[PDB]
Amino acid sequence: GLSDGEWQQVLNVWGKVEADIAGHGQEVLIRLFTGHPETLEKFDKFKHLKTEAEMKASEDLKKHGTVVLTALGGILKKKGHHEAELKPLAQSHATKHKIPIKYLEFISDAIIHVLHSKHPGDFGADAQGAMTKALELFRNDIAAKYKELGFQ
Ligand code: HEM
Repeated sequence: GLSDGEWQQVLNVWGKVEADIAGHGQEVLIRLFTGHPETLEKFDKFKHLKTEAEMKASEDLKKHGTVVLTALGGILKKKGHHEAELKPLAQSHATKHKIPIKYLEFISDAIIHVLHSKHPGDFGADAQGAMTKALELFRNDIAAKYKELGFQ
């Protein structure tokens, strides 16, 4: 649960992402894969990437970063009223992709890391607080659907 002022911070931060969605999405995925190599094994279409240079050169990885961040941005713009947008993603990630909730924690922290890396000194303490709370709400509502499905 976020206040109006917190949602305003989230959507202000998101404007930074929307100016270069593919570059942000690329770096989020590279941070996830290099920090947590077990996550790469969930992607049949990326498991061939062995080095970070290959990851950086991959146009399909940048494409997938755009897909991921476009979906997240659509959810965030709902300011918590995201049941319809979140349900299919929870269902596909539990039943088809088999993504443990831990990996959604990993990607949440990776988003925070990338924002500081690309906007150093321009991602203030209030903005980090609000973004973190928004990613926690997203993860928590996915977790409720995972529990319904019995997925661990
Ligand atoms: C911010 C969180 C994330 C968002 C918004 C997101 C969004 C999406 C979207 C929109 C798709 C395509 C449609 C679908 O299959 O439902 C997708 C596919 C996928 N997601 Fe996620 N995702 C997230 C986190 C992750 C994480 C943490 C993992 C794994 C570590 C992951 C693994 C996958 C895989 C395996 C696919 C299928 C890729 C394919 O082969 O083309 N997702 N995701």
